[PDB]
Amino acid sequence: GAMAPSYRVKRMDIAKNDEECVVNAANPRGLPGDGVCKAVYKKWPESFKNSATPVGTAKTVMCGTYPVIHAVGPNFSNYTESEGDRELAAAYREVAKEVTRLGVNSVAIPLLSTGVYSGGKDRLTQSLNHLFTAMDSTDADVVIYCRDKEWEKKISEAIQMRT
Ligand SMILES: COc1ccc(C(=O)NCC(N)=O)cc1
Ligand SMILES: COc1ccc(C(=O)NCC(N)=O)cc1
Ligand SMILES: [Cl-]
Repeated sequence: GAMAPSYRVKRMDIAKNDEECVVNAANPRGLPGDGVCKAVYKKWPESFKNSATPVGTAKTVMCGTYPVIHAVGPNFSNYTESEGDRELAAAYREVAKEVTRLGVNSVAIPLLSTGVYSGGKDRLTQSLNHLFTAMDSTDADVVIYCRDKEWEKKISEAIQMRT
């Protein structure tokens, strides 16, 4: 584990992370996709061998020795608010289990069920709170990667608020 487990946020490409493993904002089918998923495919294409996994789950595939944890958040276009919220919480709980199993001291993580899986709603607070609920009991350093200036500030404030 990290000596003093922390949360940090950066606004940059998660494919250029400085952590011991990465979480992909994957689709259920292991397709290259667009956005974060496509950046992850371009950087670690070998990690998309049998990466397909259902909504609300996480499936780790090695690229060399670098673990890619494919986490499938619900697409709120398709899910009800109630069912989508349940599946989004579940995906993050599966990420925490994989991060623990891998024995890593750090993980790069994007906010799941945002952007094209958001159903046209700002889900920063909903997604980040489910991330915290799952990761708080882990001792990995967590580095959250985002792609929005207003989000970077809010995530940073939310981290600093808990101390
Ligand atoms: C390729 O990774 C990234 C990483 C971050 C961004 C981003 O912050 N866009 C919004 C802005 N430029 O205000 C875009 C792409
Ligand atoms: C009002 O609807 C939305 C819908 C989606 C977003 C969103 O996820 N932004 C961050 C990103 N990285 O794409 C923000 C607002
Ligand atoms: Cl997404």
